Amino acid sequence: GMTMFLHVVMMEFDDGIDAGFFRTVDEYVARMKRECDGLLLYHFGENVAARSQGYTHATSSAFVDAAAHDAYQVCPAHVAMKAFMGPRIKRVVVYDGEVPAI
Amino acid sequence: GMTMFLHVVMMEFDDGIDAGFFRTVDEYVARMKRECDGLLLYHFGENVAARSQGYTHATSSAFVDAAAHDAYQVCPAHVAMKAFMGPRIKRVVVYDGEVPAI
Ligand SMILES: [Cl-]
Repeated sequence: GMTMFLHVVMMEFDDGIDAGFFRTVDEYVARMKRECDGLLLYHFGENVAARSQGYTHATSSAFVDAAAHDAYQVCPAHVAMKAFMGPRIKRVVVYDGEVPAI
Repeated sequence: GMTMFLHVVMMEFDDGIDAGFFRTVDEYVARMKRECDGLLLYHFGENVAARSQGYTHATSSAFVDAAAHDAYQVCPAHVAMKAFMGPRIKRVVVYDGEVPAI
């Protein structure tokens, strides 16, 4: 298709998180492309920008379209990840939008 | 390559921006896409996320690798783009990261 839907979730976590937290997140990340439809990209990692503003990590994702991102809401890997990460997240900021493919 | 460098700049603009501001943005961006190398994606658009935190627009971009993003930072047409937009930007936050290629 000529476009895709980008969804980027920037996050600042509690200071208590450990390597274990990230190990479990990565396990949810792994389930995601297996389990959700229309997912082109799905990654969780460290923010290396200078002007990160305290947001140290992000989930970055691209879907074939906004409807695939809508369905991702009940993707069980995602419902589960959200429930897992939620209590440890201090702040988030999100960018969603349609962008050219590639 | 297996990975690409993602670069997302979220922005809120000043209340007093002029009527054709976004068209001028698009002009600088177009000139920049003509002149600067190693871009896999570059889009300036509206942020449609509910959790936008008031960051109404973003630039989203992907480069072949970190070196290509490094060359873009110093691309004269990119520098010009920043000189125009900077004074109209009220708030900015940035995500950079290496992510799986699409
Ligand atoms: Cl203006």
